[PDB]
Formats: sequence, C-alpha cells, structure tokens
Amino acid sequence: SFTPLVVIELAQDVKEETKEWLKNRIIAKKKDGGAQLLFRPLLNKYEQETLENQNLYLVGASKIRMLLGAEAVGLVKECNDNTMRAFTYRTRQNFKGFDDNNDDFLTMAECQFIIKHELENLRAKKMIPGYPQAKLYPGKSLLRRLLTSGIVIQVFPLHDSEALKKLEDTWYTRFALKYQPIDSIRGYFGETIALYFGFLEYFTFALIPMAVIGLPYYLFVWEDYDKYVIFASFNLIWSTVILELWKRGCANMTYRWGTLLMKRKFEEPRPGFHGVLGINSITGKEEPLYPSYKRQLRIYLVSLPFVCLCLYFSLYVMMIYFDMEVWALGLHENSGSEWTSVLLYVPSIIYAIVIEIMNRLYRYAAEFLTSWENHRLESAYQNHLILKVLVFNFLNCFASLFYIAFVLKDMKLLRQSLATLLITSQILNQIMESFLPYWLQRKHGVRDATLYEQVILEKEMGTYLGTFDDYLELFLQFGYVSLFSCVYPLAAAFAVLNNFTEVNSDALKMCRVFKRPFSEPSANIGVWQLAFETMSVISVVTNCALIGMSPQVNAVFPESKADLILIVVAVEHALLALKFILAFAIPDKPRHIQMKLARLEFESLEALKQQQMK
Amino acid sequence: SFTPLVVIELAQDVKEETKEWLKNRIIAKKKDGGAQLLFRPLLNKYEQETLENQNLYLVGASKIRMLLGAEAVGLVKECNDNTMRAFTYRTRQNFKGFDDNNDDFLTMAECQFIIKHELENLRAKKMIPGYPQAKLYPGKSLLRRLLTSGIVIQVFPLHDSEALKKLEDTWYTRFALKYQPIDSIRGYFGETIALYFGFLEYFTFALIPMAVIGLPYYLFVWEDYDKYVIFASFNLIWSTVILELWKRGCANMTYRWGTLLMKRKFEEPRPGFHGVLGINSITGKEEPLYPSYKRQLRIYLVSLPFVCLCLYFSLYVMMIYFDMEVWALGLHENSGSEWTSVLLYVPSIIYAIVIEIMNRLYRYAAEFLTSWENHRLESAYQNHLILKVLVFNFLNCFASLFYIAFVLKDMKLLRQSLATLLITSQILNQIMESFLPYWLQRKHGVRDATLYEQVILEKEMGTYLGTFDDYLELFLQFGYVSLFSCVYPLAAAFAVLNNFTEVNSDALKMCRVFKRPFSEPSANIGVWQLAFETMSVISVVTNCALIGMSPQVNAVFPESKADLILIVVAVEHALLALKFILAFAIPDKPRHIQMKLARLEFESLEALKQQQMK
Repeated sequence: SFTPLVVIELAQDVKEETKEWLKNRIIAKKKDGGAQLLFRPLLNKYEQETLENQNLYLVGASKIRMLLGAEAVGLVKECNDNTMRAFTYRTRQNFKGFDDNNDDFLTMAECQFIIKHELENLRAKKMIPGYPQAKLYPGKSLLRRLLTSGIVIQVFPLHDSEALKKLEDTWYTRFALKYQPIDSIRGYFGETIALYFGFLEYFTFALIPMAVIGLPYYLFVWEDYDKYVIFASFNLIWSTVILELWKRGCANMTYRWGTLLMKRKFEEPRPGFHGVLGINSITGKEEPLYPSYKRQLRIYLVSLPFVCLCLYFSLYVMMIYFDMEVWALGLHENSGSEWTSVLLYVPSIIYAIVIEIMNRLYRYAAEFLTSWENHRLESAYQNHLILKVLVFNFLNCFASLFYIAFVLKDMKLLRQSLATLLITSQILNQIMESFLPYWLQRKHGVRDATLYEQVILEKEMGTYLGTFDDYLELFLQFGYVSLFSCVYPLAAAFAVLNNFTEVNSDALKMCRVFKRPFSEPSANIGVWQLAFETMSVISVVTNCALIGMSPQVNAVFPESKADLILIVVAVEHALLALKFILAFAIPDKPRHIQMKLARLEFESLEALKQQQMK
Repeated sequence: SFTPLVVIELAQDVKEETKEWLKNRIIAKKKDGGAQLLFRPLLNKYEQETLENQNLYLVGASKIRMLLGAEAVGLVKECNDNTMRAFTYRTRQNFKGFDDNNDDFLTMAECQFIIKHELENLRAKKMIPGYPQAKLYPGKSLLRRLLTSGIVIQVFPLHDSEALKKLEDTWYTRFALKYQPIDSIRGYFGETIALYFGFLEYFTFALIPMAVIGLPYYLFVWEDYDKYVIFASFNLIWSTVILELWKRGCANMTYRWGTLLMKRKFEEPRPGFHGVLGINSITGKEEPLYPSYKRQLRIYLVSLPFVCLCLYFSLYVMMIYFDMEVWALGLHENSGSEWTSVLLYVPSIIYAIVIEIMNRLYRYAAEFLTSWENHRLESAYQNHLILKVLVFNFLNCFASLFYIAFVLKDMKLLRQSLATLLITSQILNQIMESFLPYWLQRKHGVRDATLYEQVILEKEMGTYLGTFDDYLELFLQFGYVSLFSCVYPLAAAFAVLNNFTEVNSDALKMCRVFKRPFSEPSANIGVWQLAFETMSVISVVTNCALIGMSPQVNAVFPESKADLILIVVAVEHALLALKFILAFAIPDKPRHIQMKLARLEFESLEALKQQQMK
C-alpha cells in the first residue's frame, strides 16, 4: 500500500525462476544482500485484458529506509545554521526544514535517485538463474546484466501529474516575461536538467545586451559610426564575464542546492565496455579488462582517419556549395534583379539543410565509432563523443564564415550570407528539434486507473537523451553570435527570440512529451565550460580578425599593411593575455561561498583534531 | 639525559617569572595544556665563564612521545605493502622499516619538525607574565609572542656533526661526475631543501643536451647551417618536457618520501599581520583583524606605483646604458681596433653590476613594501613578494636583449652583448653569492664541549633565508638560456659549468656556512612551477620572434614581409596552442602513482562504507 516512485518493466520471455530470484533479491533486507525495498506487482489481481502488463513492478520504501538511503547516497542538505552538510541519521535533527511529521523533506527525485542508486549498487556475489547466456560473476551489478541481456525491458520513474501541473502553471510563460523557476525545476527534475535550464536562462539573459544594442543598430543604419567594434569587444568580454558568471551562478545554485559540496563518486565501467574477465588493478575487484593500447590503436588509427574523412567530405561539400554559389551569382548576373535576389538565399538554405543532415549523419557515425572503441567510464566516452561532435559542428558551421571573411573578403556578401545562414539554421533547428515533433506528439497524443493509464502512457513516452543536443544548439547559438557579431548583430535577437520559444518549447518537451528522467547530480556543466571558454577564446581571434579587416582601420594605415598586421597580432596576443589574465585573477567561487567552504573544511580539521585527541 | 635536538636561546633581560612560567608551560603534559617535552638548561651547573650562555635550553622527548608527535603532525610513511599512509600509533606495526628497537625510524629532522610543530601549536588561553607590553589573548601562539617581543632570542635545531660529515663525504663531488644524494639530503635537511637541490639536479641534467649540442656549434662555426632554429625549438619543447618531468620527478620523489600525500595544513597568520583584535569570520576564533580594502588600497595605490617608479628608473638606467654604449661605440670608432674591442665589454659589465646592485636594492624595497601591506598568510605574502621580484628581475635582465632584438635588430652586436651579459652576470652571481662570502666565512672561521662549542658556533652561524634567491638565480639562468638561445647557445654550458660549481658551493654553504634549517614540508616548487611555465611560454614567443627575424627565413619571402608576419603569427599561435595542448594532454602524475593514489582513495571509500555500515 506504499507510494510507487519507479516502475520496472521486465521483458516478456522471462522465466519464473529468474522472476522469483529477482523478487527475492529485491525484497530481502540490506544485511542479507538484498535491498529492503517495498515491492509490488502492477495489479494484485489479473484479468485477460492486463496480461500483457504483467511485468510492470512498483518499487518504494519506508521513510527511515529512504532517510538511510539518503545517508547511503550522500545527499547534502542544509543544516539549521544555514550550512550545507551531508545527511546522516544520527545527526538528523540538525538539518533545516526537518520534522518528524514532514513527508515533503526528501523530494521524489532524491528518493528515485536513491532507489536508482540502490538498484545500481546491488551486485551479485556465475550466471543469472534461468538464463544461460547471461554471463555473471561475483562483483557484477544485477541491473546492468538485466538491462543488457534483455530481461528488464525498462526502468522508469513516475511523473507526478499534480506537481508537474503546478510546475507547468509556472513554466509556460505565455503571458509575458517571467523568471523561470529553476529551483522548482530542480526539485522536480534533479539538478542536471535544472543546470541545462539554468545555463539557458543565463545565456538568454546574456544575449539581451547584445540584442538591445543591436536592435537600433539594425533598423537605423548605425553600422557606419562604430562599425561593430565596441559591441563585439563588449560581447567577448561579456562572454568571459558570463563564463565566470555562469560559474558564479552555478556556484550560487549548487551551494543553494548542495551539489557544490557533493564528493566525486567513483565511476563504474560504462554499459558496453567488454573485455576479458580479470583482476582490476585499481580497485582489486574482478572486472572485464581490455588493453589500453588496442583501444588507443582503435582510436588513433581508425577513429581519427574516419573523423578526417568526414571533415574532408564536409570541406568538399563546402567547396561544392561555393561553386554552386558562384554559379548562382552568375545566374543572378544573367537573368535579372527582382527575382534573382531571393534565389541567392536558396543555396545557403540548402547547405544549411545539408549541414543539419550531415550533423545527424555524423552523430550516428560518431556514436557507433565511440561505442566501438570500448571506453571504460561514461565520462571519458562522453568527452570523446563531445570532442568529435564539437569538432564536426564547429567545422560545419563556421567554414563558410571563415571562407567568406579570410578568402573572399567581401563584407556585403558576408552580411547577406551570415544573416541567411543564421536565420535558416535557427529556423531549421526550431523545426527539426521541437516543432515538427510537437505536432507528431500532438498527433500521437490524439491517437487503479491513475497509475495504469500513466504507466501505459509512460511505456510509450520518449526518453531524455541527456543535455547534449541542447548544449550543442547553445554552442551553435554562441557560434552564430560571437563568430559573426561584426556583419550582423541583429541575429543575436533572432537567437534570443528563438530561445524565448525554446524555454517554452523544452518546458513543453518536459511536460507533455517525455518520460520522467532519472535524477542525475551535476556540479557544473563539465567540459562544456571549457568548450564555451574555448569558443570565447576562439572568438577573441575572430573578433580581432574582423577588427583587422575593415576599410575603416585600414584607412589609418593605407600604405603600410606590415605594421597593421604587427599591431593586430600584438593586440590579438594582448587580448589572449588579458583573457588569460582575467581567467587567472577572478576566483571561481565568491568570497562568502569560499568562506563557507573554508568553514566546512575547518570544521573537518577540528573534527580530525578531536578524533586525534581521543 | 636525553638527546638534544633543538636549542632555544632566550634573551638577556628576561625576568625569572616569565622563565619559570615558560618552563612550566614547557614541562607540563599535553593534557594539562603543556607540551610534555624533556627540558634542560645548557649546563646543570654554572661558573663565571658561561654566565652569558644561561638562556640556551635543550628540548627533546621520548620515543612514544615522538611517535605520538608524528601522529599529531601527520607524517606519511611507507607501509609494509609498499604504500604511503599517515602514521598512527594504533596501526604502527603496519609500517615499513619499523621495529620496537629502531631509533633510526623517525629522523632527527622529522623529530625537530614535530618539536617545531609542537612549539608552534602551543597557544595560551591576557599578557605574558612579567612583561607588560607583551599583548596576549586566549588563542594566541606563545612562540610568536616570544619571538616578536624579544624574549626568545633564537630557536635553532642542532647540526649532527657525524651525519653531516657522512653527507659531506658524498656531497662534495670533487673527483668527477656523481649523482647527488637527494634522498640523504632529504633525510638530513627536510624536503624543501631537497626540492631545491632536486630542481637544481633536474635543471643541471636538462641543460646538458643544450650544452652538448652547443659545444661543437660554438668552436666549429656551425651557426651557419641550422642557424639556431632546431636547438631552440628543441630547448623550448624540452623546457615544457622538463617542466613536466620536474613535476614527474617531484611526484616520484614526493611519493618516495610521502609529501605527495600530505594534506594541506591550515595556515596561521604570518608573523607580522597586525590589526585590531576581533572575531575571525572563517575560524570563529579571536584574531587581529585588518580590513581588506585598506590592504588593497595600500597595494593597488602605493605598491604598484612604487613598482612602476622602480621599473621606470630601471628603463631609464637601461636607456642611459645605451647612450653610454653608443658613445663607447663612437669611442671605439674614434681611437682604434686593438684596445677598443675590450672596452666595449666594460659598460655591459658595469650595467650588470648596476643590475646586481639594483636587484638587491629592489629586494630591500620590496621586502619593506610587502611587509607593510599586512598580508595575512605567509604564502600570499611570499607570492606577492615573488611577483614583485620576478617582474623586476625579468625586466632588469631581458630589457637589453629585447631592445637589441626588436629595436636595433643587429645580431652581431646581439651575439656580443648576450655573451658578455650572460658570462658577467654568471661570474658576478658566483662572486657575490658564495665565493666572496666563502672567503669571509673562511676568515670568520679562522678567527660537554661537543654541544657548547657547537651552540656557540651555531649562535653565530647564518640562517637560511629560504630557496628564493637560489630559484631566482635558476630563473635568471633559465632566462639567459631560453631568451637568447639563438645568438649564443654556448652560454648554456657556461651556466652548467656554473651550476656544477653551485651544486658544490651550496653544499658547502649547507655544510660549513649556515645553521641547521628547520625542516619544512613541500609537495612542489609552488608558484615557481607556474613561473617556469610562464618563462617557457614567454620563451615560445621569443624563440619565434628570433626565428622571424633572421635573414635566412627572410630570404624565403624577400618582397612580401606581410605574409611572413602572418605566417609567423600563425606559427606563434600554433606554438602557443601546442604548448597548451601538451600541457592539457600530459597528466601530471604517472599512471601507477595515480593508481596508488586511487587505491589510497578507494581504501578510504571502503573505510567510509564500513563506517557507514556499522
């Protein structure tokens, strides 16, 4: 009679012995090598209608069990003295907002995170009973072998239809401007989804000065007087400021949530690293082992030539597009003027569609090529995949702008091509990401019952595939903003007016489109902070090269273009030095957050002294 | 009847009440707020001859006390399973090389470090008894108020004349080439002095390829064929390799010694930060407080203009030297050729003496200006002093080479001036640092008795003022090597042949010149790693600017010097990127050291799981 939080769906062809052994490995207590979780079928009785739903199981626990599970996970909650400490059952009266009659203290996400962590840390100590090919060993996780061998079909947490609606009431900003409730988003969806929406809320409120400056700069032709130099330098400094204020805002949020203080959990091998069984050198346990030189050979002799081949084909399609552009320019030169200006925006649109096709095609190819190299952890696997996808997306997005700026050197054609590329890529992004899937979701949607209808609905819901495309879009948004801020700053507003929909659209995507994602703790954006800083470092060189190519600055040095290049290279190195000087001088965390972390450190040092003295 | 390790010399005008209270605060046990150290006068009886030595006291302890003090300090020793763990008395049988009859387990340096740490962590819980002006408060260290108020004259550890000689037998490499015993140096002098000698042993074995290549490059005129491009690029890559291999070698040494695993101790306020007494916000104790904005005002409005004024006077003396150089060149143009070539090396020698005067003059000025800003810790105070001294020493050493290379652009005069500046600075360094003081030390030296003679000798010995000048010399050695490796690579051998004496000379300086230094733990060189990396980053730009100025490469692009500058700036940014790519790709610690640290981390995680399960 408990409250269901997570639904586990087994497969169809699962024998009874594996079912009873798993149920005996689920219901048994934590000291007997079980998990001491409340277990239930989807229906206590069954008829001929629900026989195809006989593998859905409900998992809960009791409050002291969940509190002990919060102790086992290592949740960092606030104490009564406004300090974020780890949760322990012996010191449980010290924490802020804790009563003995409060069922709203640990949220359902943390409980589902704890239940996922208790299902994840449930290892078996030679085969799965009932299945021959399910190769097990002592020290192997049960959930990994049940997921990979096709016994457990899906494990999904449950949406709360009365707390999602009270979130949806404050999420859809259909009336006017409104601060997004990132903390309630956090309390319902974990910290990783909130970090994506927090980075998006930060990136929305960091292109607003760019949009506000660039709004009279585009209608009124004020591109003549400052010539995009003040705003681009301001943008790049603001990007450095925002990449520190994102770090500041992430420190503010993750101190307010506690994930600034959560320790680095030791990472299990990722689902799909297979080798031969042996003794792990680091941990001393038994694990599959793969030689690192074979993996490094499979990377640095197979993956890198494949990435280079895809880069060469992207450059070849880029050169094909420029031959088509010159032919269309000749076709515009041939026929006329009235109907031959709109035809010039078509091949860049066609190239953008081919870019958005090649990006998805490369995404399948990079996923296959990185799941084949047998990476051990998931962070390293994610980093290599992020590296491959970032390289291809940078190249596919900025090759035409680099070819326009540094080979053709034609700012009028650069203004036309940058505006056409940015708006069409943004429109195709908004069409292929959410708008065409929302109509299909509306079409698919048009096509104890409160749980079974929900479980049937969440069986066929979509899974959340991480915040990677949503950061890649922001990376490409940051690419469209900072790379070509010189010829067309108004496009930044066309990004913000996209993100002002995307903030709605992703919210709808979290509300009526997907299943409930599993809660994942994250203290920062990860390598995306480095990627945005690398973008902000590349944009320094790009902004200075756009400074160092105008006819206004070249009018200062009309005859000697060898001192202009030297001064520009000196300014570029000075800008690189000032960016690095700003990055080394500004501390990441503020003073009082550092003082609070120092107090938490000093308390541990005083705890060590008391533990030494006894 | 104990063994004396550290001698404390009180002042003359010290009343008996302060003496008896300190002796009662020394002899009393650790639970009664004392230190439980064996205390002794220098002489149990006194005659009229030794009445002026009545303030010398001997401090020791017993073995279990020293083991408990090693537990209290947190020494990291090797276990029986070849693992470096912290020393505890309950697990004391686990550690490598430990018997119950071994007096050679804890060295005298660690015992003196423990005795210094026990004298340092001995706080009083309103005035010093007998002295009115000695302003005390509960929570204030006794040794700091006894040192600053002139009651304790000096506290010095004792040299071991039979282990220094067995060190001196293996230190003076008077016969031939020999690996310096850095571990025995470590076991006698602590890890900081060994880290200086380890960095010097590394820097000696990293200029040997530079010297070996540059030795036939100078006698046989092979400067024509490669023109210093291969060796300088190799040197800068080697400097990056050596700044990683210093990190590798420091990781190897500090894992072999244990200081890679020692935790960061919380830093007390430095001796000389005075404010008003109040509640410390971080620790919660009672401390003197100073407002940070007043300190930041005293820095950024007084110190930085003073540094700028000293930099302007250094530039003015540099410009004065160049006017003297042009006048002397005209004087060489006037008189003749035979006696007018040696006169050209005199003003650079005079400028070098003025540089070595201005560096010492700036050192007094920077010490005064940084002890006046009331810095709280000693690391921040040392970092600001290191920042000021590095800026002035970089400017005073490389201004003439930058003015020769990028303003006069005369490589023949650059070769002559760089060779003359390097050799004269090295000769004046070897004269003013050790050679003239060794003769004066020989002169001063020519001018239970085994302890009293030693204590009288160590009363008048010199104190070791840290490894700062000895790193500044290496920084200037690295400056003379990597900044002007193009016009004169043979000077690197003249550095190595200096360091081959300096390795002897500093050893003599540690053997027959100074008092025994207090043992100081250090895990790295500190900010000097960043300084050498910043030097290795600056030397990238300098080597490429020396590549981009020769007539050999300019013969490739005779007419278009605007594409040469663009290619050189692209090569410079590529070299900066490759240096940063090499710095981000190469891990600091090796694999097995990381595995051993991971095992020590995994053992703590397993300890946490067992502490959670009970």
